[PDB]
Amino acid sequence: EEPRIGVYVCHCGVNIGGTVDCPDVTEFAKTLKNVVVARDYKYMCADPGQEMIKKDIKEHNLNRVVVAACSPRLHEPTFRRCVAEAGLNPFLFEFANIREHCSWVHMHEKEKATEKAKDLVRMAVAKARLLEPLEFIKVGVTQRALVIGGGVAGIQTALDLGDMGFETILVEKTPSVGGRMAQLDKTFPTNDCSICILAPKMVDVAKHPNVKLYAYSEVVDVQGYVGNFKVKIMKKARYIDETKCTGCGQCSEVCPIDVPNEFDMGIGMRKAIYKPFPQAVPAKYTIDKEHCIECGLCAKVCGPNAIDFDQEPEIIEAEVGTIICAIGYDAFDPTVREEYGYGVYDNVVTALELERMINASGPTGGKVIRLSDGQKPKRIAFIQCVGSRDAKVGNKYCSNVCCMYAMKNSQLIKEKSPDTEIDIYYMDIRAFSKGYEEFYERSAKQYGIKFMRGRPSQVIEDPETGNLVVRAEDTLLGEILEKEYDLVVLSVGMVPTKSADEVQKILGISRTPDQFFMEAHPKLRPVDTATDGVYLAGACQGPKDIPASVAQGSAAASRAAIPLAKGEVEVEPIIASVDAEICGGCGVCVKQCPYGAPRLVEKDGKVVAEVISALCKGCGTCPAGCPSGALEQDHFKTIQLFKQIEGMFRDT
Amino acid sequence: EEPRIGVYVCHCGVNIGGTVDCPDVTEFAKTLKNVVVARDYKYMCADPGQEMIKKDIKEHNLNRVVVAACSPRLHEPTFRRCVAEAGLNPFLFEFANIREHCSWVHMHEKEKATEKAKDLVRMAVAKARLLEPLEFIKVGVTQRALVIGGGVAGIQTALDLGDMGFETILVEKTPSVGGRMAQLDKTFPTNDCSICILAPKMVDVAKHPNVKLYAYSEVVDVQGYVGNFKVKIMKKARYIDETKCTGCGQCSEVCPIDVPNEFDMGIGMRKAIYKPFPQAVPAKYTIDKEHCIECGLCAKVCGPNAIDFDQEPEIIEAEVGTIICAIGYDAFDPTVREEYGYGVYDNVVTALELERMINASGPTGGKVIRLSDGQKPKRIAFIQCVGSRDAKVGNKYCSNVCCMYAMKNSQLIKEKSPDTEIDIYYMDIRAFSKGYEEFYERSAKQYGIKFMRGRPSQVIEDPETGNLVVRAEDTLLGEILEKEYDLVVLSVGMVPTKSADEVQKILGISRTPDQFFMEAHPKLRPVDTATDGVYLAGACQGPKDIPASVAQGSAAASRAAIPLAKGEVEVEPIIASVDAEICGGCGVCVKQCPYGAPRLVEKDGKVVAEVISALCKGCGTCPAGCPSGALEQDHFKTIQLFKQIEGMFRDTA
Ligand SMILES: Cc1cc2nc3c(=O)[nH]c(=O)nc-3n(C[C@H](O)[C@H](O)[C@H](O)COP(=O)(O)OP(=O)(O)OC[C@H]3O[C@@H](n4cnc5c(N)ncnc54)[C@H](O)[C@@H]3O)c2cc1C
Ligand SMILES: Cc1cc2nc3c(=O)[nH]c(=O)nc-3n(C[C@H](O)[C@H](O)[C@H](O)COP(=O)(O)OP(=O)(O)OC[C@H]3O[C@@H](n4cnc5c(N)ncnc54)[C@H](O)[C@@H]3O)c2cc1C
Ligand code: SF4
Ligand code: SF4
Ligand code: SF4
Ligand code: SF4
Ligand code: SF4
Ligand code: SF4
Ligand code: SF4
Ligand code: SF4
Ligand code: SF4
Ligand code: SF4
Ligand code: SF4
Ligand code: SF4
Ligand SMILES: [Fe+3]
Repeated sequence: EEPRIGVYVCHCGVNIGGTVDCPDVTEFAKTLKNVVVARDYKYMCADPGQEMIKKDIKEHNLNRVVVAACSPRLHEPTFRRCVAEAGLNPFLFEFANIREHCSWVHMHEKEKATEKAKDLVRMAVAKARLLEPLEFIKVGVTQRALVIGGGVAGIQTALDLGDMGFETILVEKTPSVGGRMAQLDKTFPTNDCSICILAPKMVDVAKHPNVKLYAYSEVVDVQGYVGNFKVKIMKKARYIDETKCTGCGQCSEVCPIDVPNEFDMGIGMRKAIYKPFPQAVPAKYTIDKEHCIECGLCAKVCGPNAIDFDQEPEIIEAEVGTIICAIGYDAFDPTVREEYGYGVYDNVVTALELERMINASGPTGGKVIRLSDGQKPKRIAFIQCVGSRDAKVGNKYCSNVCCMYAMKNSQLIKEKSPDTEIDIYYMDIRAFSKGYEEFYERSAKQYGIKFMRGRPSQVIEDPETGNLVVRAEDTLLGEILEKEYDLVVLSVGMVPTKSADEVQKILGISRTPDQFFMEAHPKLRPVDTATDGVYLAGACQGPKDIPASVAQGSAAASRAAIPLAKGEVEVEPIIASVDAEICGGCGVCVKQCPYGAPRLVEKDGKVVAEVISALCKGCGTCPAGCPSGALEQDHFKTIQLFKQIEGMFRDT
Repeated sequence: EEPRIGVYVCHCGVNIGGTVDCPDVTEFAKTLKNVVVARDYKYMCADPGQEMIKKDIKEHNLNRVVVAACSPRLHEPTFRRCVAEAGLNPFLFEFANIREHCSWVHMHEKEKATEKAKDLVRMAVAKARLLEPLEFIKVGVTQRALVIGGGVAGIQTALDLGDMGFETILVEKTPSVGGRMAQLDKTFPTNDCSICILAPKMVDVAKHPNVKLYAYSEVVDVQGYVGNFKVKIMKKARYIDETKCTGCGQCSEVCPIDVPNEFDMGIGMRKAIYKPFPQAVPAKYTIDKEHCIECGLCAKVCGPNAIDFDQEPEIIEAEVGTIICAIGYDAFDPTVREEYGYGVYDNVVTALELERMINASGPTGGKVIRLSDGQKPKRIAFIQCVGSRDAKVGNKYCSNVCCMYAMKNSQLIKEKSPDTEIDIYYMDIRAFSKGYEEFYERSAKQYGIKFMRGRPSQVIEDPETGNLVVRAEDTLLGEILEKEYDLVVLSVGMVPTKSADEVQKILGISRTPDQFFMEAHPKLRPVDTATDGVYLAGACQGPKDIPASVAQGSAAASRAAIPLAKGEVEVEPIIASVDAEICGGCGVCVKQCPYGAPRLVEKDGKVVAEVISALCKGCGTCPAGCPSGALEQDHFKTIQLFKQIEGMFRDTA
C-alpha cells in the first residue's frame, strides 16, 4: 500500500507556537508526498489531541502518523499507545522534535526556526514513508529485584519490595548498611537520634525473609534487558569467617597499620582489621587488604583462627527483573576553595566531620574540640553554600540540606554548651519543608543562634593561637565584618559518590548537569530512568534530605514492582538481522557486538552469519560495519536514514 | 505464675547517666518485689543490650522485662521484638521513660531526677507484675484500594496501583481530574506546559482497566479498619447521561446564563452547562442547578439526548483494603493582609489568578491584563511569602513553591512581552531542588528579572489610575523604595483544601500544626498515617511541588500495596472485651464508642454486652465508663493502672 501520512504540529501552548509558525508548518506539510491530513493543535498529547489523531487514523485510513512536537524521549511511548489504540502499528509513527531542538533554542530567530521545523517535518515524513510494521517483543519478567546501595533509600526500597512478596537482593559496598544517615548524630527538624531510628530498619532488612543482603559486595556486571537482567555480584573477601568470628574485636590491638577511618571522615584512625561503626549490620569485623602488610600478628592473637588470607572473592550470578540504584552521595571536598583554608588550617572542618565529632560514638566521644589544641571552641562560625551555588567549583546547584543541618548542629552544640557563640554566614536560608521554617525560627529565638547574611570572602588563621578570622560583608548593614572564631565549619554540599562512574557504566544510565543520575523526567517519571527496568532512589538522584530519599525509596519500589507484578513487558524490536542470501560469511560483524549476538553458522551448505535476536540490544553498530549490506537493524535501515538525509534538502 | 522481672536502666551514654544516677536506680530496683535481675547499661537498644535482655530471659527464666530508658514512642517496637525473640510474649514488656521525661528536663536537679527515675521504675514494675500475654489479631485484606482526590498525586497513586494489578477506585470531587496542575500554564523548572505532563496521565487514568474513576463524586462515609473498610461514595448528579454525552460543547453555546467559573478563580465566567477546562477528563459536560433555569435550550441542540434533569445522586458501597488521601490544597486568601489591598484594589491579584490569566486556554486567551484598565501592564511586582512565614495570619510555615512559581511566571511574562519590567520582592530565594538554583540564575541573567530583598510593608493604590505603589525597604541598600506598578501579584501560599475537615472526620486522621495532614513519622514514614490502611500523597500532606507530589503518589501506592499484596495484616490486641459473668447489660458502653464496637446481645436468656474485637481501636473510653468493671482494655486494665498509681509512692507489696 502507498503511505497515507497524518502530520500533527503541536503548539505546546506557546512553547512551540510562540517561536515556530505552527499554522505555516502544517500548511507546508500538506505539500509533501503521501501527506493526506495535516493539523496543528495546542496540546497533541491532551485528550482532544489523541482523539483527533485516532479519529483521523480511522476516518482517513492513515498508515503513518508524524507528530512534530517535543522530544521522543518524553512522549514517544505516549503516542505509540495512542496510535495503537486506533489500530495503527506502533512503529509506523515518527516523532519530529521541534521544541527542545528548535522552538526553545531559536527564540530570537523565529523565521529560521519556522523554516527549520518544516525541514524537520520533511525529514520525518521521509523516514515515515519507509517505516515498516514491527511487533513488540514480549519477554517474561524475572520475579526478583536488585537494589544497589544500602542506605536509608536502598533499605526502604528492599523492605517495600520484600514486604510485597518479591524476592530482593540488596548489595552494599561497605561492610555495613546504613549510609550517611548512620554517620549523623541527630536529624532535623525533630532532632531524632539518627542511628536510633534507622537501626530497626537495618535490623529488619538483615532479617527479612524476602531480602538477601550482600554486604561488602559490589555489582561488577549487568547484562540483558528489563525483566531479563543477568548480574554478577562480587562478594569481596573480609578474610574473616562470618560463621567462625565473634565480632568482639581483639585482633586490632595486634596490628601495626593505622588507616584513615572513613566512617569518621578521617578524623580518627582505625586498624587494618576493623568494624565500621558499633551499630553496624552485619556486625562482623573486616580486614582491609589494601593496607594489610600480611605480617600475621593479628592471627596469633585471634582465638578462633577465623583469619584466613587465602579467602577469595566469590562471584554470585543472579537473574533479576528490575534494578534500583540508590548508591547515595559524598561530601564536597572544600580544598579547592583555598581562601577558606580547608586542609591548611587545623580548625577548619567540614560539616560532615562535625557530625562525627558531635556524635557520642564518634572519635572524640561526642565532644566538639579544635584539632589544633583539643580545647573546646567557644566561638564557632558556619559558612553556608560551600561547594554549592558556586560556578568557580563547577557546582551551580543547591545542595538542599546544608541550611537545615547547619542550624541543626548549631542547636546540638548549644545544648552541650549554651555559652558557645554560633554565627551562620548565609545567602538564603532555605527552610522549605514541613517544620523547617519553624526550625529556623526556633534556632534564632530559642537557641540564640546568629545569622549573618553575607557569603564569607576568606578565612585567615592566626598562626599564634590557631584561631580563625572570617571576613564577610554584613550585606544587611553595608559594612565589612571581621569576627574571630575558634572553629570554622564549612557547610559542604553534596556531590555524586566516588563509584557513581562505575555504576553508571554497568547500568547504562545518564547524568544531569549536577553530575547526579538522570531521571526519565522530573515530573512524569521522577524515579524512572530512560533505561527500562532501571530506577533511582535517594541522594544518588540528587541532593535531598531523609524523608525525600525514603519517599523515593518507596516510589522506586512501586515503579520497579510494576513489571514484576505484570510478569511480562515489551521490548523494542529494533534488532539487527542478517539476510542469508547476501551474507558471505566475512566475519567482520561477530567481534563488533559487545554481547556476542552475531555468530558464524553454516546454512544451506555454506557459511552465513546469524544474529540471536535475544542478545541484540539494537545499537546498530554491526549493520553499519557490514561490508555486504546483509546486516540491517529494523527501524534504522540505511535506506530509511538515506531518505531522512534527502528530506532535509528536498521532498521525495 | 509469680512475676519474675528483669529491670534494665539505660545511661544513653550520658543523656540519662549524666543527670540520673543510673547505678543508684539499678540498686533501688532490686529492692522491689519480683525483681530478679536489674542492671544498668550504656546503650540498651544496642545489640549488646538486647542480647543482654534476651540472654537473661532464658538464663533467669524471666516473664517480665522493664526498660527504663527513652520514650516508648521510639523503641517500644524495638524492645517488643527483642523479648519476643527470647520466647517472652511481647506484652509482658513495660517501658519507663527516664530521658525525655526526667534526665533531659531536670538537668540542674540531679538528686531529684534520680529519685524521680526510681519512682518511674517502681511505677513500671508495678504495672509489669499484672501484665498479661496477648496475641496479635490477624485479619484479611480486601484486594482493592481507594484514592480520594484526582490531582497529580492521586492520579499517580491510581495508575501505579492499577499497573500493579490491584483494583483501584479514584474519587474526584470536581467534574474533571487534574487538580491545580490543570490550572497552571507552565511548570518549573523545565517550563513544560502543565498539560505536557498531566494530560496523558489524565487520559491513562480514565481508561485504565483496573481503575474505576468516580468524577463529580465524594466519599461520604468510611467504616472499619485496615483491609476491611466499607466506604460510601456519593456520585453527584451531572444531569447529563455521560454514556450518551459526546463532549462536543454545542450545548454551551446556546445557554442563556453566565456563572463565575471557579476553575478560573472567579475571573472567567462560564455557563451553567459547562466543562471545567478544554482538556477536562472525563470529557463530559455538567449542569449546575444553582443557576440552571430549565428552558430546555441545551437539550434542543444536543443530538445524543444526554441532557436529563431527572438525575438523582447515587450512593455506591464498596469494600476496600487501603485508602490514600490525596485531596490537595487551596490558595491562601490574602484579604486578611489589609496592607496589600487584595479584594480592595482592582490590579492586586493572587498568583493563581495570574496562572489563569497567562494560560493560553485561559479566560483572557493567555493575555496578562489589568482587571481595571484591560490594558497589558508594563511594570509588574511580585510579593513573596503572602500568607506564609507570617505569624499574624497563623501560618508560620514556608509554602515551598512560591519562590519558584514567581520566577517561573516572570520568565513566561518576559517571553510574551520582553519590554515588561518585573520586580520580585522577597526575603529568601528558596530554589532548593534539582535545577532550581539554575532556574533562579537563569531568571536574572537571561530574562533580566529583578530581585528586591525586602518584604513589602503595604501596597498603595492610585484610585485615579488604578496603578499601585509598593512600599518596602531595599534591605541590601538600607533605603526605602516606593516604586509604581501597573499590576501587583501576591505569591499566596498553600493552605489545606476547604473539604479537608470533612475528609479528616471520615478517615479519622490527624493534622500537623500547619493544618495539613500528619504523616506517621516525619522521617521514615512520609506517606503513612498512624491509622493503619490510610495513607497520604501530595500537597494535602504539606506544601510541595509536582515532582514531590508525584513521588509521594508512587510512594503511597507502594505502601498501600503492602497490605493488599500480603492479603493479611495484624492489629494490636490492646482492645476492650466484656467479661460476660460480670456484665448485666446496663448499656452504658454502647454509645461511648465512635466505631460501634460494643453491642448488647442475648445469650443464655440474659442481656450482655459484647465487643466486636475488629471494630475496637483501643482508646479505652468505655471500659473507663463501665460501672460494673466487666469491660476492660487489655494492657490498660483498671487494676494495672491502679498498681501504677501506687508505684509512684510505694512498692506494690
Ligand atoms: C552534614 C550532613 C548533615 C545532614 N543532616 C541531615 C538531617 O539532619 N536530616 C536529614 O533528613 N538529612 C540530612 N542529610 C542528608 C542525608 O544524609 C541524606 O538525605 C541521606 O543520607 C540519603 O540516604 P541515601 O540512601 O539516599 O544515600 P546514602 O545515605 O549515602 O546511602 C547510600 C548507600 O549506598 C552505598 N553505596 C555507595 N556506592 C555503592 C556501590 N557502588 N555499590 C553498593 N553500594 C554503594 C553507601 O555505602 C551507602 O550505604 C545530611 C547530609 C549531610 C552531608
Ligand atoms: C500559583 C501556583 C503555581 C505553581 N506552580 C508550580 C510549578 O510551576 N511547578 C510545580 O511543580 N508545582 C507548582 N505548584 C504546586 C502544585 O500546584 C502542587 O504541587 C500540585 O498541584 C499538588 O498536586 P496534588 O494532587 O497533591 O493537589 P491538587 O493539585 O490540589 O489536587 C487535589 C485534587 O483532589 C480533589 N479533591 C479535593 N477535595 C476532595 C474531596 N473532598 N473528595 C474528593 N476529591 C477531592 C481536587 O478536586 C483536586 O482534583 C504551584 C502552585 C501554585 C498555587
Ligand atoms: S507535550 Fe509534546 S505534545 Fe503534549 S504538548 Fe507539550 S509538546 Fe505538544
Ligand atoms: S579476633 Fe579472631 S575473632 Fe576476635 S574478632 Fe578478629 S577475628 Fe573474629
Ligand atoms: S596483618 Fe595486616 S592486618 Fe592482621 S594485623 Fe598484621 S596488619 Fe593489621
Ligand atoms: S542549602 Fe542552604 S546552603 Fe546548602 S546550598 Fe542551598 S543554600 Fe547554600
Ligand atoms: S558482515 Fe555482513 S556479511 Fe560479513 S558476515 Fe556479518 S553479515 Fe554476513
Ligand atoms: S546490533 Fe549493536 S547489538 Fe544488535 S548486534 Fe549488531 S551489535 Fe550487538
Ligand atoms: S535506649 Fe533509648 S536511650 Fe537507652 S540508648 Fe538506645 S536510645 Fe538512648
Ligand atoms: S451537548 Fe448534549 S452532548 Fe454535546 S455536549 Fe453538551 S451535552 Fe454532551
Ligand atoms: S437549561 Fe439550564 S442549562 Fe440548559 S440552557 Fe437553559 S440553562 Fe443553560
Ligand atoms: S517559598 Fe519562597 S515564598 Fe513561598 S514561602 Fe517559602 S519562601 Fe516565602
Ligand atoms: S457497661 Fe460495663 S456493664 Fe454495662 S454493659 Fe457495657 S459492659 Fe456490661
Ligand atoms: S475501646 Fe475505645 S474503642 Fe475499643 S471499644 Fe471501648 S471504645 Fe470503642
Ligand atoms: Fe535508641
